Amino acid sequence: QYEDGKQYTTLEKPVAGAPQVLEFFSFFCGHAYQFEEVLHISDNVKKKLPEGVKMTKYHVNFMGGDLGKDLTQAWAVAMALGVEDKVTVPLFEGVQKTQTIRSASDIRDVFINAGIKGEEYDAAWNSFVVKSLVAQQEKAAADVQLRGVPAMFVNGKYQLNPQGMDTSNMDVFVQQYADTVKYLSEK
Repeated sequence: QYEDGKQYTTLEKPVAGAPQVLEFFSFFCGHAYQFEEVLHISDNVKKKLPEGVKMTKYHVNFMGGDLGKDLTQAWAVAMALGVEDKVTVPLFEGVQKTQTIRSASDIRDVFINAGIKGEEYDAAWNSFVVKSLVAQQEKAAADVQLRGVPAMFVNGKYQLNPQGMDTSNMDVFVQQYADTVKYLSEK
C-alpha cells in the first residue's frame, strides 16, 4: 500500500491553486501506439476517480518551436470547446501519423475535418478563455518543475510514480495507478 517514494513522490514546494488532478502530455513525445497507451490510462483513471473529482490535462511544447506553441494554444481551444476526445488522436496523427500538421492552418483543419466549424475555431483561438488557459499550461509546468511527460500530479502536492507500480501488464498497472490517485485525492 501507499508510501512516499514508492507509488508517488511529494513536491518539495507544493503548488497552491493547482488542479485537483493534473496530467501533462506532449504531441511530440512517443510512438503513436505509446501515445495511445497513455490515453487509455488517462481515460481509465478518469473512469475510476470518485464522483466530483475532475481531471485536468495540459499540453507541453517540449522543443520550444512555434508549432509546439500553436498546438498548446490549439489544446486550450479543445478545452475551451470541450472537444478533447474528438481531436486528441487526429492532432497527434496530424503531427505523428499522417504528418499533415505543419502550420497553424493545418491544425485548424484537423479540428474542421473533425467537425468543428472554422468560424468556431477562430473565436475560441482569439478568446480570453484560451489566453488564460495558455498561460495556465505554461505556468503549471514551471510550477511543478516539470521533468518530463507523461506526468500526473495530485493537488499540486504529489506526483504519481509509475516506477513504484507493477507495469508488467496494463490492467494491473492501470488499477494501481488509478487506486493511488484516489488515495492522494483524499490525503
